[PDB]
Amino acid sequence: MRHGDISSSHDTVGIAVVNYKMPRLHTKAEVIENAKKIADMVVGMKQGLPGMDLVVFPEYSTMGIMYDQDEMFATAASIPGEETAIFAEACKKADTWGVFSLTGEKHEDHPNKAPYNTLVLINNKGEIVQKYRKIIPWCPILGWYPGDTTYVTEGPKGLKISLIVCDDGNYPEIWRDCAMKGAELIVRCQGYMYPAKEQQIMMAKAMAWANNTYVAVANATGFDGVYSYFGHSAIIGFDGRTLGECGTEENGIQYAEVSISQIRDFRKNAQSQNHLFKLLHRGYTGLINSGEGDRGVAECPFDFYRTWVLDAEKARENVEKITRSTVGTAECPIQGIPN
Amino acid sequence: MRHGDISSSHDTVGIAVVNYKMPRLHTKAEVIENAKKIADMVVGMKQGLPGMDLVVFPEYSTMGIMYDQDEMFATAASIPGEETAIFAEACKKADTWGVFSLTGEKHEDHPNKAPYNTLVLINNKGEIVQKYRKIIPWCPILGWYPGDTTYVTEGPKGLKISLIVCDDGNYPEIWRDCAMKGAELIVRCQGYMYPAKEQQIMMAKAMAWANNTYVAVANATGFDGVYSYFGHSAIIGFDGRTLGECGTEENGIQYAEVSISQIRDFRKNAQSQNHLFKLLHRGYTGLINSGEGDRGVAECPFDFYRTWVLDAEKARENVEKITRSTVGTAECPIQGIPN
Amino acid sequence: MRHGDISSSHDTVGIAVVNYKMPRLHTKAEVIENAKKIADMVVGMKQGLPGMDLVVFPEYSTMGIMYDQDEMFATAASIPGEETAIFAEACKKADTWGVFSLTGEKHEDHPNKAPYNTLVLINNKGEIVQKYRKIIPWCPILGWYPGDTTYVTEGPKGLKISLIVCDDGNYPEIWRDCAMKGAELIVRCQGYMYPAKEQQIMMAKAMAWANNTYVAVANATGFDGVYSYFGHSAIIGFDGRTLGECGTEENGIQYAEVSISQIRDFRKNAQSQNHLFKLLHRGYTGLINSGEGDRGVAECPFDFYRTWVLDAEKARENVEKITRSTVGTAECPIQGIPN
Amino acid sequence: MRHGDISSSHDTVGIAVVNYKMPRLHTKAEVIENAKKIADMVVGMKQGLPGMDLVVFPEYSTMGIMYDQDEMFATAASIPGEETAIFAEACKKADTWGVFSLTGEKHEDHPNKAPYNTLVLINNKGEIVQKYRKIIPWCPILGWYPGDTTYVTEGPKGLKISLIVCDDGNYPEIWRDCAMKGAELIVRCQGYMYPAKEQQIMMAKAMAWANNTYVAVANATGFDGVYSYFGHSAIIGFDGRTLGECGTEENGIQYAEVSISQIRDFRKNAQSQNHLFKLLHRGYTGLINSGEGDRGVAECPFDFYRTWVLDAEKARENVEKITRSTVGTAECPIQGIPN
Amino acid sequence: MRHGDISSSHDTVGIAVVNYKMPRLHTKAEVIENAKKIADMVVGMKQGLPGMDLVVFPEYSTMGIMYDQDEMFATAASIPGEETAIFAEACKKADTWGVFSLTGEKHEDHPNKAPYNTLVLINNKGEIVQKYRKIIPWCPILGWYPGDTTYVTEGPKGLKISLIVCDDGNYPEIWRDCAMKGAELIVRCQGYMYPAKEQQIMMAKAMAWANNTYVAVANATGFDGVYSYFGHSAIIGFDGRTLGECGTEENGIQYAEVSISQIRDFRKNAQSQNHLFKLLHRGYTGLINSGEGDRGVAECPFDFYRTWVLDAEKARENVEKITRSTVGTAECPIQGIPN
Amino acid sequence: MRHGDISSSHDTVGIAVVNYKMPRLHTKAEVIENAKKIADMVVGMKQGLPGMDLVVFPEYSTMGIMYDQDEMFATAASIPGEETAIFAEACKKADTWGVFSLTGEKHEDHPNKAPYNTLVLINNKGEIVQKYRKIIPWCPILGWYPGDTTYVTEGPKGLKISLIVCDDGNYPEIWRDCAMKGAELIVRCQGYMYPAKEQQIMMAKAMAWANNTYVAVANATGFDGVYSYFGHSAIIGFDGRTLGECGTEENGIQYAEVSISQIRDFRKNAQSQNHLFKLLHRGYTGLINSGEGDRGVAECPFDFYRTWVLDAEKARENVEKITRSTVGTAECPIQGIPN
Ligand SMILES: [Cl-]
Ligand SMILES: [Cl-]
Ligand SMILES: [Cl-]
Ligand SMILES: [Cl-]
Ligand SMILES: [Cl-]
Ligand SMILES: [Cl-]
Repeated sequence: MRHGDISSSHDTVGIAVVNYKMPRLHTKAEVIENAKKIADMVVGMKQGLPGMDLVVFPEYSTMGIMYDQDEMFATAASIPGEETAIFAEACKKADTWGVFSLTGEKHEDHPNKAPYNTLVLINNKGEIVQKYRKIIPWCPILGWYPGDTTYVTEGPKGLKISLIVCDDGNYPEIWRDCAMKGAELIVRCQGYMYPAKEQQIMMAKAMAWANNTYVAVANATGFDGVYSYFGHSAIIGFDGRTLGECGTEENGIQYAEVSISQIRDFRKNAQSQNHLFKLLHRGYTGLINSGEGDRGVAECPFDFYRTWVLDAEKARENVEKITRSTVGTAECPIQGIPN
Repeated sequence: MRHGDISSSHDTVGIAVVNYKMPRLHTKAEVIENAKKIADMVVGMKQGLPGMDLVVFPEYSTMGIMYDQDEMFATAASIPGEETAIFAEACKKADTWGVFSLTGEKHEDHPNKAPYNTLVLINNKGEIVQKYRKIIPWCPILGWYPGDTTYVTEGPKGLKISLIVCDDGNYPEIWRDCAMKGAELIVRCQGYMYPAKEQQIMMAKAMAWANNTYVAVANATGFDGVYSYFGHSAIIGFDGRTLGECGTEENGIQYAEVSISQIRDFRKNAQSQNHLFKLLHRGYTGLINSGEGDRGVAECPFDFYRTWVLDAEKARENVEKITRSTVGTAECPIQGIPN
Repeated sequence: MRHGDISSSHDTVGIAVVNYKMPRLHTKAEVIENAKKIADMVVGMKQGLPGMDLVVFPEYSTMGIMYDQDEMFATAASIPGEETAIFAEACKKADTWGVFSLTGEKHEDHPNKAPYNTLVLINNKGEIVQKYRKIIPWCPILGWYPGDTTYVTEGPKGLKISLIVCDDGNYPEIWRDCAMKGAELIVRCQGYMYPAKEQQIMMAKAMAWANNTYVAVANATGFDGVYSYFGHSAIIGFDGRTLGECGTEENGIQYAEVSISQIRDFRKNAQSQNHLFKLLHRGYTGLINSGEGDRGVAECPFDFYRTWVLDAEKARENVEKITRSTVGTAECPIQGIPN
Repeated sequence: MRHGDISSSHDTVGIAVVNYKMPRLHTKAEVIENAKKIADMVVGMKQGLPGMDLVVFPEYSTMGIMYDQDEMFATAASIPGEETAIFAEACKKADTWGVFSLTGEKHEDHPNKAPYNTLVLINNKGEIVQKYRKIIPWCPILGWYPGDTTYVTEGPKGLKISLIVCDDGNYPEIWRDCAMKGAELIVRCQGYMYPAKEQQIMMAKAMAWANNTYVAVANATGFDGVYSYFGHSAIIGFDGRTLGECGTEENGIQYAEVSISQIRDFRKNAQSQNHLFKLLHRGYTGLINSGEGDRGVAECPFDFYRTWVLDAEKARENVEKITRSTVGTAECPIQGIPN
Repeated sequence: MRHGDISSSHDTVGIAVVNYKMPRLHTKAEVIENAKKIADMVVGMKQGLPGMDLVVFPEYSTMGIMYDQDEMFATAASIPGEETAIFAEACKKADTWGVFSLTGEKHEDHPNKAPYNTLVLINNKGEIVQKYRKIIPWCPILGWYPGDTTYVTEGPKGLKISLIVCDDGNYPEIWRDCAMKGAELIVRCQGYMYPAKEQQIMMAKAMAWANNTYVAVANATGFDGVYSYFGHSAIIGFDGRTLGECGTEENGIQYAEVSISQIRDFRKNAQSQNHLFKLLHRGYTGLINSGEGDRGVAECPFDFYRTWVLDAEKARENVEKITRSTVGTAECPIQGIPN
Repeated sequence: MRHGDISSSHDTVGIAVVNYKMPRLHTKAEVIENAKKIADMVVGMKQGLPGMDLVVFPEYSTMGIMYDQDEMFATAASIPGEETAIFAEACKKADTWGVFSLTGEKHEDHPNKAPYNTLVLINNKGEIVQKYRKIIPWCPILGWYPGDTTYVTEGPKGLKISLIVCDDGNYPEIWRDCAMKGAELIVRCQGYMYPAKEQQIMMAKAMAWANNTYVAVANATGFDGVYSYFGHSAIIGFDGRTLGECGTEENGIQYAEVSISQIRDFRKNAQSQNHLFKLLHRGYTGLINSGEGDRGVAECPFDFYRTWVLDAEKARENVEKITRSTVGTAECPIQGIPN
């Protein structure tokens, strides 16, 4: 967990995040060509950053956003596929792992159902070792099919990695779920448009802190005809302190080294702010001192989570009373979203 | 949700938070005397802040921290009790609601079990309308008995309020639980010692954002013989933007007006960042466009929460593999905490 | 007054400001083509921002700055004219109001006198409902003819709007004049070049505060051969708090919702910082308590304003004693500016 | 205009501002005693700050706020008087000028009318050379009689000084009036209570910028039984850049040197941001280039100021339509303020 | 190098810095009593911070500043002495090392020569293991005798420590000298008065960065009759990033853990920003590629340092041409300083 | 030392720094063409900035970085040469001095040895008046030959100027050396790639402060195939306060006026923070008061500098014990760098 150098050591994983300029594309050939610009960018960056072990690109960075449904279906990728092969070759040539975005990934029932929004982790041998499909799409505007699972994978030098996408990160539950599965780095790939700039920068830091985990964020830049993307790609320590952060600049890069031993030492030895530990041993000093065992309490005291797990439909109904009953609102109508 | 004025309107609740100087006390009489200084402070503040409807004091602000176990047991309060009556009279005289700290509140099995760490909400008639016992004590150092329940209560002008204490706030689950029960303001009362200053200031904003809720934080100041407390009491909008924030100054005050209609309008009409709504309707545009109903998906996709609710002991065991097996660590031993 | 979402409600006006890349143009045809890129940008933005009711572009965003006098005269627009018609069609198609820049607008005595520097407000039916000519040109460098009047117009959902241009905003008098005419949003369109970046960002916030008014600022970006423009387009609450702010990025966008009811409630019910009210009822508590009526004092106690209104030439003479007597200075001479 | 050193030169005036802890006093004797603590503080500060030429104390720093009307009348000062003599002796002994607060200053019709809220500038010979009575009292809460005039006085080393008080500074008109009378330093003495902290810090900088003038602010600290005061005393350059700023600390001090030659050079030679000059020569390049003289335009184009000067009652009536008709509001009633 | 927790591990040294309130003292007995308040504070802090291995107090924190020469001579300490014994006992009882200030330390020719300004490092057995006398006193105002040597000592867990005092830190040479002697933590103890607040906070970070070293700063707070002290005690990583920082609050505390292995790994493996290494191997890639050996260049290319070492009097003469010839200046005269 | 205006006076030097977009070039013709774009940019900027006396471009701004050794050798410049003549003509036409980058400058033994990395200062007559070759190349990645000398030259209006390059600035020694030779402005030209953004911005301010000197920094922007450059070109006062700073934007410009008389007044009259003076008169008040002369002490008390000057090889050996023995590290190997 240290920032400023271009090197990395046997204890540290050199992570680069890219403020990749959002493409405005329409055909399969254009996608392939942009895939190759990414590949070239990986190989070039490696020459300047000899310590780079992991390079991260934004959500949508391969296809752009395919606003047109037909173009969406026509460019949807197979995984593995030609785009992933282009990326795999760059990771091999540059001896780095990478995180890349396929939007869309063909549904099992393509073209009858919406594609997924997917990330892949590719290792330095070129193999796909995690495939993550976005669990919470950025509705209403965006129409991908929801995924249903998080993953943790052994990454470079053994660092445990989970991937999440953009809007997923707004929900503390997903970062918790990944850290509780043992993630040591959560990578959040986004195509995060203005308005919500200061709140997203803050949310990555607050989630790093709350879950005692390293966080890397790669966010898109530029204007694509519809949205403008605010950059601020960043790498954050497990103590919630920023390592380095880009500004809004197109094809900005940040680079930091995260220590494997530091996060393991901390998760073993921290006490007051060992949040993963504390959550499942509540009140331990109190119970010891009251003669009731030395484990604290583990039981979940939060009715919302008890209800959500037992009766998802009742949790939904409860939220609808606080918010609204239909996915759309007549005060700000959107075509194909009912109100 | 607006800051700068000392007034309040029929739509807005005037909230004051107090950077109360941490007391260093030892006897019941000293506690009573300090209770009366708080009462006087409420009545004085009301003369300068005619819009104040809710005043908030820090965790420990009535007793200080009773580091000595015997003094702890000897000063533990009854609720209702003499301290609460002193506070109630101030709220009546000043025509304000208030939030006050009793640390400890006698256990049902006093003095055989550790006291609770408790907050009360008192209305402007002087009645106790919520009593909250801290669910996650700041172990290892602090030895209160854990509570087990959150609450939502109708507050001034109908604003829905939940109370949480200090270390509770480090855990996104509790803010979620309160907002999902319908809280519109979460009040976090703390005696938050250095070191973790910048991370706690940030966590309140990030939780306001993530849960679309107003947040008020009152934190202690000064040095009490053991800890120094960093202040930065604050009131935050439901959009994650700070309304006003104190510095580290002793007996600093901040004051802001929060709109009842604004938060209700937003929870009804917001779309992209209606996080309470979205969490329980995932992928709605995707499913509509794939011919699968117009509700999105509600089911909980996060294994950690499924496990925690079904098998708390397995969740505990899983965390212990990532962290450590005993509540204490031999690398930083603490008396009465095993390792 | 809330930030983060892409929606708007019946109470809120969705405002988008654009960090539009400064064009470098020379002919009428080039102007028309760039007018059409703006039009396309409006229509695209609306697809991503369903709540947008008002879109704002920078000063000079249609023509760029015409540094060459002949090109200036040759591209000067008629209002209404072909450029305004292009904009009007976009506002209709996207169902939004907009603010656009014509620099220059032909003088009544074109081409014998310098053109105006003008803004138009176009409604969602495509009609021009306010035309504002810049009252204080950015002399010495820029050579437009000065306008002489501010305006207030009913805007989207009834929000009252006034327009001002760049250098105008450096003068607190103009923001006051607009707010005192009843403006609820002042829109400041600028092509604000480096150096003065931090002072202009601050001045918009301080004027929002001082005049209890919403402010939107759209500022240009990029380098145009002469100047570099620093962006930081922003939307600010009437309490002086930023809603959202761009960085320096080309074609950045910010978006925020401003509440109609919130600003009306405040102007009716605020007391200590009701600055519009207070300025014309000075010392009201003092006079009441001294037996002298319950209105305070309204009379203007400031000699400068009394003099400026009665004897503009004497005010000028007075300033020249404090500054200098000629428009130019021999220590930094500029061609055609005498010293 | 330079910060960091404790020295001053023949070109620079050494200014110290004091975050003076707000007193809580009740009798004339207590006032006298606190006057003497201020005097001692001046003399001590001079030993550490050999360059100090001007020392500034907050509004209310001599009496505190006399919330009780009888105590108000009983402690009201004569000017000159015993309190001023105590201050005068310190300025002589320390060879410094100073700015001190008398709240109240007996009305000409004492005790039949409310006292003024007054500042004095005392020179290094001990003579009172400016007496300023607050033009805009902080109504509703505070009940002083309004003054009606600003002043400019020759200060240390010839630096021209004007004094203003707290709430006055919220109104850009007063800073303009002072600068247009030739002020080179405006001193703002305040007892500025929370809430409005960030807006007041910003307003001093924005007024320094807008009026091309040095600004010094001394603000009170601590809690006085009613209000908490937020400090942040500061000295600001004429270019709007902070020289140095205190935090919220009790009896904090800041010290900076302001250059006499720098501000005179600037007011003579600045061009684009010579705001005092520009306001009264609008459109000069435009008129020259349109064949209409080389002076620009001086006439006041702002209807609000024309109306306020000609018909103060009509300006009042106009504001009341935008705000409210009575000084008080029934939604937040205050005793003795009608609604 | 991680912040937020109260623990420490076998790899990390728990450092606490104290914003100690500046005493205003006059006799030996008062000094002894304040020495005992420090001792009590160490022991109390240890109960809240079980990981604390090193506690740091500000310059002057034991005596205050003895402005009166006779009181200076009368309270000057012997080292070892009664004050050091009081501190030693606290370090033993709390099992911590500490850094304490003796101002003055009797000169070898006491009372015929000015005392030193001295820091001691005391280990957890109570032994004094480093004594540092300030090399660059804060002239003109302060009159201590200059020391002439820096030191590096093995500290807790083997972390190498050097001590420096206040004004010393303004000079990059001293931090370099300590790091080049092998220091891994430089501790800067200060009684750093306003004005220069933002520049000193920045200088500690910039020196941490430039010398690849951990830095801890303890600075005094409050007002002592002469000066006000601005706090902002801090602990900084070797990468220049702040771990934690106090505000201006009296008796504020910060606490952070610095890793022994992290700084050793970095000094061994960093490349682009291994500044200690690079300075003495300049141009290594260039020389290798030009066929001239693989060591780069070590020779000192800076004439100032060559001159200062060879001919200190010529270096002095050279500086006097750029600045002034006498220690005092007639434009700001100070008694006993000639001009 | 003042910011905001586009003018300059007989006392002030108008400095512009350029966030020049890093070129990606391969041949001599491409270099010449880009040289001409710089020339055009100088002439255009002058039309908008009539006060500009000095314009500064980043390191590498003429050639880009020539990553390929053959292209490096093929484009290496002669000085004077065709590129310098292109720049000289622009400085004449625009009546400005300028700072330009030649990377590489042919070695005396070209093409047998690596080129230098060089800056030139060109006056407003077009003459080269300083040529500086980088003393500390950014090894390992970059392979220029090291220079060995700093220079001070009379600049516009007599302001004394020294030039330094990028990585040089990480070493406080070089800024000291220049200021001690009499530099009043140090110009740092960089092609400073991410990661180290916040540390470099801070280092320029801290060096301005520590050496009582004006600083101008021009840094590159964009992505060049290998690195991304972070901009933040800036001009800083001698008191360490930023005048103006760019963001990350491509071809951003900042402009500020630095006063000749202000820095001379300060270096003559400052006392507590006259760091150039103090370093060579240590302990002056102490010695005077101890009867030992009125000059303080000049001798160098820092063993590292004594050793480095006397025995560079021993200084090297000493550093290698703290860091490592070879220029390369096997944990992060780089081709042609041994380990
Ligand atoms: Cl999505
Ligand atoms: Cl607790
Ligand atoms: Cl203009
Ligand atoms: Cl008042
Ligand atoms: Cl000293
Ligand atoms: Cl280099």
